[PDB]
Amino acid sequence: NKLEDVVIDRNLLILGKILGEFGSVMEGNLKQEDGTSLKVAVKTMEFLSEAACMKDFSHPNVIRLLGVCIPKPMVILPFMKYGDLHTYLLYSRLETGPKHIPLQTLLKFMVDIALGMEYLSNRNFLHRDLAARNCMLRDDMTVCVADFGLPVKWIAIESLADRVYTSKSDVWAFGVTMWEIATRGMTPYPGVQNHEMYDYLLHGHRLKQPEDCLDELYEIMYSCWRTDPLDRPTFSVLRLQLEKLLESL
Ligand SMILES: Nc1ncnc2c1ncn2[C@@H]1O[C@H](COP(=O)(O)OP(=O)(O)NP(=O)(O)O)[C@@H](O)[C@H]1O
Ligand SMILES: [Mg+2]
Repeated sequence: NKLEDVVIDRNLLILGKILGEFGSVMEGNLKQEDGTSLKVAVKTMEFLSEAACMKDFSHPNVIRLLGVCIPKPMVILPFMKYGDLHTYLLYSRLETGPKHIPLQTLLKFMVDIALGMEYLSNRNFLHRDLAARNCMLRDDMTVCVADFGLPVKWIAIESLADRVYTSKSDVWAFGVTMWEIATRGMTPYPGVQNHEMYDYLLHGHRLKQPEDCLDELYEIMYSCWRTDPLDRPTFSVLRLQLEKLLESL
């Protein structure tokens, strides 16, 4: 019963336009204890205990859950006016978009996500859906991890092979995300269809090194896709590797 804290009153929520189309995600206004209204995003879909757990997460690189409304469940998240990282990367290759993102900003995006994942990993919370599209830009342009908790080409081999999903599978997905950032938005594995992905990986193939990327960066990405999950580093290792790489630039 005490997990009533996470529940938000339906009349404090005003729903507006669709943002994207399991269920709908909408823009909205949440009335706060402050008297003020906050712009929110609202994803429709036990399940309050996990949401209460997620509500307690508090890190600059992890999206904060505001609460839930219900029997129709909706999760309240802060609206991020700058949107997802994937779209940002792609827009940056176009005029009227952001300017050309230099390597340093790209590496800083990877650090933000790795810090975000280090936090979640320390609390044994699996993300299970990490991709550039589920990484959000704050108003200060720091990145935060989103859409965790509740995509074939972000899924580790052992997880395609069996039902298994660990933090090392999240690590695999972080690797692919790093590649998404390095390539400024390419879909993983050009020329490989989704249904041939398990056989492709089983034969030892991985994402190829982007053209002008440092070997040092590719080394880091690659370590994320080692066949044995135990051979993959932790997020705390990755995080420090990317910090020292960025530092050396
Ligand atoms: N907190 C938020 N603030 C602003 N926009 C958001 C937020 N959360 C999601 N969106 C956007 O709403 C749209 C639909 O969301 P979503 O269902 O997460 O689609 P998606 O990008 O395919 N991610 P997923 O379905 O988790 O793989 C996307 O454009 C999101 O970037
Ligand atoms: Mg998403």
